[PDB]
Amino acid sequence: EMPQPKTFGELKNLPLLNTDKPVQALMKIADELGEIFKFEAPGRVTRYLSSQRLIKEACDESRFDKNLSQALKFVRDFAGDGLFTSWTHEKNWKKAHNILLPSFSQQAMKGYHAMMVDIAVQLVQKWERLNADEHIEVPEDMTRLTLDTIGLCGFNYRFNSFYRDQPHPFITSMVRALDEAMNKLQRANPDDPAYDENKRQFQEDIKVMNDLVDKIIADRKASGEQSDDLLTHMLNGKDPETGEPLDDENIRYQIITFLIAGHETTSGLLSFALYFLVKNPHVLQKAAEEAARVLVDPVPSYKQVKQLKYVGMVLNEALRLWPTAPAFSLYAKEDTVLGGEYPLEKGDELMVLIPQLHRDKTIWGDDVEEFRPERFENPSAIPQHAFKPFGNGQRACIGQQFALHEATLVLGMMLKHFDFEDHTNYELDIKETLTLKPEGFVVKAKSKKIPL
Amino acid sequence: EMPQPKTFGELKNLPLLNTDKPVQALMKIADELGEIFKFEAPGRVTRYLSSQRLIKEACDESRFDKNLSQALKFVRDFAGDGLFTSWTHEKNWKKAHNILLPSFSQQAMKGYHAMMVDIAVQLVQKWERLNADEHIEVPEDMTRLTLDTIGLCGFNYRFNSFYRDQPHPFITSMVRALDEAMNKLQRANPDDPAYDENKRQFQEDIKVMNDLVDKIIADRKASGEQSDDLLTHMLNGKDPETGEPLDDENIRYQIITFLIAGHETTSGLLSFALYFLVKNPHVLQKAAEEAARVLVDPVPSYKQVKQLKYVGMVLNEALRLWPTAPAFSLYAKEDTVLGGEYPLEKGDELMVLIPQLHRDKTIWGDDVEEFRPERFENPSAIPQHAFKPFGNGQRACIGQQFALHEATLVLGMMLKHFDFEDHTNYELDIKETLTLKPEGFVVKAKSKKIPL
Amino acid sequence: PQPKTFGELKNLPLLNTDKPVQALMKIADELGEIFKFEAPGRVTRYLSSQRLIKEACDESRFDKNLSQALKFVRDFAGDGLFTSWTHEKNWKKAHNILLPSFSQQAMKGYHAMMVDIAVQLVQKWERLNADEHIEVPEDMTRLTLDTIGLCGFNYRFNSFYRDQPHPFITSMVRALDEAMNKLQRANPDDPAYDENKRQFQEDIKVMNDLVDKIIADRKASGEQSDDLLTHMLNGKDPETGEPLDDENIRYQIITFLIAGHETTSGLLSFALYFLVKNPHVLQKAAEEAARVLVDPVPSYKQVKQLKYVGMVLNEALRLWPTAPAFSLYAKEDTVLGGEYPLEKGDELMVLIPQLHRDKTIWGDDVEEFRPERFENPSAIPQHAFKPFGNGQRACIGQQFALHEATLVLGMMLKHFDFEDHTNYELDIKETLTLKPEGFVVKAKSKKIP
Amino acid sequence: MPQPKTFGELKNLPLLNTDKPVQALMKIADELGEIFKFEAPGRVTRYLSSQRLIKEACDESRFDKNLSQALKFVRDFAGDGLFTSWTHEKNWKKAHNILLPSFSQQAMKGYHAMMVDIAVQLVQKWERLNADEHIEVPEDMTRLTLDTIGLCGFNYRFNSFYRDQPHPFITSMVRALDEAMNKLQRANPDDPAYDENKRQFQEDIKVMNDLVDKIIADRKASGEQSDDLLTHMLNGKDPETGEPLDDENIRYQIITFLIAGHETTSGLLSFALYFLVKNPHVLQKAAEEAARVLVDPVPSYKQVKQLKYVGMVLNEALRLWPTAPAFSLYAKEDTVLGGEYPLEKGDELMVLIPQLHRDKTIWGDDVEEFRPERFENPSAIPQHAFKPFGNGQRACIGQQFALHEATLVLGMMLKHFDFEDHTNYELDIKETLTLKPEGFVVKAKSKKIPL
Ligand code: MNH
Ligand code: MNH
Ligand code: MNH
Ligand code: MNH
Repeated sequence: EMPQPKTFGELKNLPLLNTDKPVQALMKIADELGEIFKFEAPGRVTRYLSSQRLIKEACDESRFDKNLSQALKFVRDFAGDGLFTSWTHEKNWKKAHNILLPSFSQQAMKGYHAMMVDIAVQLVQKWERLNADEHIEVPEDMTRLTLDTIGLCGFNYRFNSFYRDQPHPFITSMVRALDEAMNKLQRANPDDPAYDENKRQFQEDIKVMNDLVDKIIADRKASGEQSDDLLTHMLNGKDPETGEPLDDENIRYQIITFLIAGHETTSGLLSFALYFLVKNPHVLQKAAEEAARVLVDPVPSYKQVKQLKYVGMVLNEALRLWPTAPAFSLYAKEDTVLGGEYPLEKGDELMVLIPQLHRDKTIWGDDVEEFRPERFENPSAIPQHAFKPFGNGQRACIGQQFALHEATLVLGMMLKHFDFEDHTNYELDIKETLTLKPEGFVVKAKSKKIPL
Repeated sequence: EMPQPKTFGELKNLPLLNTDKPVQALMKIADELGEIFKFEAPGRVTRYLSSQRLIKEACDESRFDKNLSQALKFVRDFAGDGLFTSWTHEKNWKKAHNILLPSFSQQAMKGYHAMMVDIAVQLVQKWERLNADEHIEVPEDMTRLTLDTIGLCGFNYRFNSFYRDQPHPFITSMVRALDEAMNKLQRANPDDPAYDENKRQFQEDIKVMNDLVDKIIADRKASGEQSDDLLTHMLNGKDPETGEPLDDENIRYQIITFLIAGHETTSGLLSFALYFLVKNPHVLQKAAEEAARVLVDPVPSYKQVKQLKYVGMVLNEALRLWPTAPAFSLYAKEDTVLGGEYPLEKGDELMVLIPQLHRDKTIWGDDVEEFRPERFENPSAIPQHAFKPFGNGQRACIGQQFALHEATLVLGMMLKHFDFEDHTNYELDIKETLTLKPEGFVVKAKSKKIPL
Repeated sequence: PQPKTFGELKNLPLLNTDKPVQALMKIADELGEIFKFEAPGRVTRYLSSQRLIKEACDESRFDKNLSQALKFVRDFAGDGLFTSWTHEKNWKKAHNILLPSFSQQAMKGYHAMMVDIAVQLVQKWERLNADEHIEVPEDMTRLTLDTIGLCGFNYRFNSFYRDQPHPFITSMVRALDEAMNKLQRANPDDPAYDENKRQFQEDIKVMNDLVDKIIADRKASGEQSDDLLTHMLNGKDPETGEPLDDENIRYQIITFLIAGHETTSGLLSFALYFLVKNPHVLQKAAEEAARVLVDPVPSYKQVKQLKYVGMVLNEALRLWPTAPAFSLYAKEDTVLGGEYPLEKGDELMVLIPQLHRDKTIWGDDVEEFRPERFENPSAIPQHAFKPFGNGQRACIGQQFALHEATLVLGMMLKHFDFEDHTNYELDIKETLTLKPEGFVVKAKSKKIP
Repeated sequence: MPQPKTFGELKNLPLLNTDKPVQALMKIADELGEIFKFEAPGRVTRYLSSQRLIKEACDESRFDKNLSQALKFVRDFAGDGLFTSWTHEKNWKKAHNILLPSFSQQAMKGYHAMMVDIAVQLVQKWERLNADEHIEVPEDMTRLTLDTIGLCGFNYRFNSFYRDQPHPFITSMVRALDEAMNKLQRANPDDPAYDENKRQFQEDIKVMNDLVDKIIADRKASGEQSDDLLTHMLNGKDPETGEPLDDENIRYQIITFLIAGHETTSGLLSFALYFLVKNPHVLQKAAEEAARVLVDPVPSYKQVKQLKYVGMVLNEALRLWPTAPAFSLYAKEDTVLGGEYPLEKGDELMVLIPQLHRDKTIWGDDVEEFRPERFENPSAIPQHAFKPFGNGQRACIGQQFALHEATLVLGMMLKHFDFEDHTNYELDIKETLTLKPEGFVVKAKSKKIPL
């Protein structure tokens, strides 16, 4: 027995998620019913933890294990058995994990950084070419940056998203697919032909995505191959344990997975970091100073971008306030007892609200809402289990260091070359396409005319 | 004692079966473990056999009988009392064997061949009517051909599967059900919330298959009948021993088993044979000559298939390297010692790795991986029980001559009417749905301008 | 004479239905021979009476006018023969180039590829289960689209190998549906229509892309096929002395693809409907196909010899045309009908379906269908039967559409009987062209070659 | 006086009805001869095809610039800009004396640094292509040329490479030019057959004018310490009048320069590259010269001026296919032209540049072969023989502006790429008042040289 929102007859607790912002509404519900409230759609039942005292127990890997949320299962139609959408028990998870983790080591990050240059630059000089009347769309440009970055770094493919003014075809099809997956949780009945058009769209969109994967495999095969991208490790790499590589199906699924998960979250992070820095003009200066004093060169090396640090505080704080991956699901291997008086049968599903967890007064204090980059000056103070926006344990985000290195590079370059002034009095708008992203975020940045 | 693979505690070997390719994992395991290796899962034990000298004893009709594999047991729900899934100490198996065996014969093959041509003509016309730029998905189009062949010949129903862009609903549902069979074997815990979703799906898919069979009986019921056919021999066919016709409820099961087992195996065989013919030019040239000399008339005759010698040799060699039916299971009918080294209590289950059996270097020479049809120039020279791709004894594929007849006829016409080009130097990737088929195998086939 | 006016939006709200042309039919039966359909920013007059229509088509003072629908179609059809004025340079030029391709001898040239596609359709209907029923409009679009692809551009769409509609058809119906939806929109600058534009552009690219595919397929092949494409690429108009530039030819490929599949599929669908509804009428068509064509595959001469089916097709066009209307404008200022002055540039809309239902010229039983009514074509006065347009602007692919209809229909009727088990109630789906919706029939073969 | 076939009451206007008026007139010039008379309803024009007869046409004493019918239709949006201005117009002398000096070869050095930036974008877009992709040469050259002229002269960045489709200005301008050319081939414009064009046409002007609004607002708002064509216009007091230009004429000049200064130049680059790829030895010589002369990552002005053979190839491409298809003049009083042809006052005189180079009397025979060796020494070419940039004071003011970037950009390309004519392109030419090869595509594999 647990508090739960009102039950609508045979439809149960499902129809409360009937809005464009389902994840954002679950926070408002959690503040009411408490740290956990049971949620019950037809058949499926979940529980949403909002306080660390219980989330820490859910995160013990011997007790509980990552579960695919009702949304991630719908994602499986194009993501397949990739790292994000594969069960930990499917041999593909551990196989691909051990195969692809070497690509995110410290030594491979140095090789990726020079490729990150191309696209961070490729954003900076785009903004240097803009005239005084034009405002710049931060989410739309951050998505371009991040997608180009993951393409060129991990798959040696240039999306050239800055050379198109409207989103890349892959981006439109992907947002359609994620929007559809979020809308499928909605549908009391997805079986009715009333959504048949959606199905026709899904395959269609997937086509585009799949087609792009073809372009990434077709070129490298015929390409002059002198690079060790993530793609070479997918095609030619072998698993230490299995002893055998990935099958074609899972290779394509991993390519799709990394495109989506490598650009969406990171672009949302850059957009939120800006929103809070542009909203608070008094946080910029130090950071700016930092870049200017930390970057002796206009184009930096991995030692220089590793030497900059305060950007880490600024950026980490955006995820603490608004993580671009809002939640993850877990399940119970055995009939353990959670948080004291909570007992769970085998396979009971558990969701955790990363934003609401991070929005806990006991650990972070009463002033949770405040955007404070101060908190992260020390890594040691916060308990490990309280704050984690990249997942938990072995199922934590595999490309965390990649994401953060890219984000600091881009954000610090922005603050180094430009002066940002909020000229739109933006009201907060958080679009949910399986992920959290500021919607309509528009700012303009007067250049600092700093040469290369 | 008996070697065995790595057991993770309670679940023992069972967690190994999760991979997309279980049979290939077992082949890898057999390469290291040896002739035979034990394989114990919670609640089930089976010993996998890879050396021919053990296979010859396991195959003896007076030594070991057929046992239902763990996956075949789950297959029963749609297939059931059909011979492939029926027991040997089963009533319906004996009745159906005695009365459906006469439906396969020289006279029978003659009955089916004229109608086979039609479907093969649909295939040839589709590939002839493709534009120059287009390419052919061999396994997909082979399943397309095989369904229509078996349907039109043995059930007087045209699936019209060639007129469909996507796979037939029967194909989708059948593949998905086989998915659950395999994936629930590999499953540790039988009950869990999540599986219910799966469970739902598998009620759905099955129904489609059921629904489809309802047409064959209904269609023939309404339309004209009394034209010697498998479906006739099921409706009006009578048991010589008991003077009894088949149970209608059991006739439908027969239809399921035949539809399923008549395409997947033959289509996988055709795809594999075309693949191996593509990797070696000379082995094609010889067969392209054979098809021309043996088949002069535009439509192949019932005699002209038997006149083709090299086509059958190519098919048998391709079936040797990758037998489309990967394994069969057998239980001991009385207490025996296998090989004189391993004692087995009666009823113990042994699985047989057919592809690993064909790779035994002692019998097939020390170049087993080499694909040369010439091995089957004198098929009499092959040792006894060394080559059993279709099965063993009474329990082995009543329509194996139909398998060979359709596959030889089709492949003869394919090599006659077309020129095959490989644009990707395809990386061999084997997708397993309890049956082996190449995945991603695409070639182009230029026209040779031959009539009808 | 004018229908009801709503605000400054004039009578535009009256066309805000699924089937605008049907509403117009009601309105001229209500308001008489002619009526002015005023709209915000565009004014035209709909004409339904043979007495005025026959006068309207004389090219002395009349020239073809692009209707609003054709103006919107110009975004993808462009400068092609269908969406260009007679004054426009590419109409005269490319029409002189492509007109030799529609000669009866050239028609013989098309006959063979047409027979390939027709036998493909007859096959799909010969592989029919007893359970299966055919969707006539959906399969007929396949027949006509593959026919034009193969015969005019030597490109096999393989539409019959697709139970789902071809990507070209999906994108094209979205674009044409948008052309129809842009008429009823009160204001086009609304931001809520921005999405509608994207898919529209999306819909266009598909079409364009497929067009480009054809040009690639032709470039690398044995160059031995005489069709529309070889003519457009290399042909030269004697007076102009020049071939078509690269940008025009793409518009011509799009133009012909659309105009060859949609209107023709409509004709054969409606003709099958009418044959189904009247058993005797249909008996004669099957019987004439049997007597006149003995060969397994029709000969060109045998297609031309068929005349009952020609009556059936012309009479189906009479009751229901597939091109619903054509628009003309006054070359110079003139007066029509004696009671109406018309300044230069005032445009008229000749409504083909009501024109065919003029009681004076065709008798009172205009609603009643009978191919026997076309037993003497010269007996019928001039411009009584104008479903193909006026003068030079009349359909350049008249004989191609008629040859396909006659040939294919003869094959269908000779090969088996047709049975409307569904007793389908005629619902005409309007997408710039008149096409029935949901018309499904079962035809059990006569087992002949 | 030789005339082509008068089809009917419409004089011989149906002769230009084909979309390629210049190509048809060029065939007609081969057949009819050195001069032929072409008359439309209400106007008569003379098309000259011979250098000896054009020689008298060149003299300013008897002939001065007259706006052609096409240019007169262009004037609607172009206004009294330098291109569509009369010589006997108060704004021509003003804007000429004020803007003639801005194209100085010494003023070119200030342009160079911004002129290489847009070329950096071109080379980058090509370098950053994936192997499966190809370059639309004219479509990308138009982006380069538009950004080049806009940035160098008006300090405005169109960012044409950042838009996958052509710029809004480009589409509206192409429709305006196509419209002005279309109005040429009309017996009577009054009828409402293409009165619809009149809304569309006017619509286009808005866009262009509206875009020009932005170019006035970005210069005033932000600080503008930039010397350029627009800065010269903004202040720009004429010495003769003693008075600056008014904003009636300022916007007209901005529009005039944008259109006339990217269209023709992108056409030139495309033509020259097509010729280079069709002729491998000429290419190889020019590409190796580009390697020798350009030793810096960012080229230097002196290096662009040093390239003689790149300019020679550009001049040969211009000679064969001049981007400006024709220029027209008017006569002073009565004079005898050629000795066989007399003319009254104000008689129209339109020079057909492409056919001028085709006549044997100068370049000898083999006029159609692309041989960039005809410009070895500039002096041996007869003076008055080669006039692709106009005549006299009505010669192109941008001759200095066009060639520099043309030598620069082209040079840069030859330095960083190897070009392959995979399509084996069959030549097709489009003339929206300016000649450019339509649909010409190549693949460009990089030389991996840094910038
Ligand atoms: C912003 C940055 C960012 C955030 C907030 C982020 C958040 C997450 C969260 C939360 C999870 C756990 C999901 C779950 O249901 O348990 C997760 C898993 C994952 N993430 Mn990421 N992630 C990236 C950047 C981020 N990830 C980037 C960049 C990549 C690609 C290079 C990436 C690739 C993954 C993959 C792959 C997984 C799945 C890992 C696994 O299951 O083994 N990521
Ligand atoms: C390639 C072609 C092909 C292969 C490799 C093939 C493989 C097999 C194998 C192996 C067995 C025995 C399984 C076991 O556990 O002992 C078997 C039995 C069977 N097969 Mn088939 N089989 C076909 C073609 C093949 N079969 C075709 C074609 C049909 C139908 C027309 C068919 C119908 C059967 C039936 C029915 C059985 C059951 C025989 C029995 O149990 O009495 N088939
Ligand atoms: C049913 C068959 C059928 C009908 C009713 C039909 C109706 C018309 C009508 C009506 C017009 C012109 C009326 C106007 O003034 O705008 C017209 C013009 C045209 N049609 Mn067709 N048309 C076809 C079949 C038909 N067309 C077929 C088939 C093709 C292609 C092969 C085709 C290609 C055209 C073209 C092209 C034009 C424009 C030619 C021109 O006006 O110069 N077609
Ligand atoms: C190669 C490229 C190129 C060619 C072949 C070219 C050709 C011409 C020709 C011919 C004329 C004369 C037209 C006539 O009717 O008299 C002319 C006039 C002109 N052109 Mn430019 N021109 C440019 C590049 C060219 N122009 C560029 C670049 C600019 C702008 C920077 C430019 C700006 C003009 C202007 C302005 C005029 C009008 C000068 C005048 O008559 O006052 N130009």
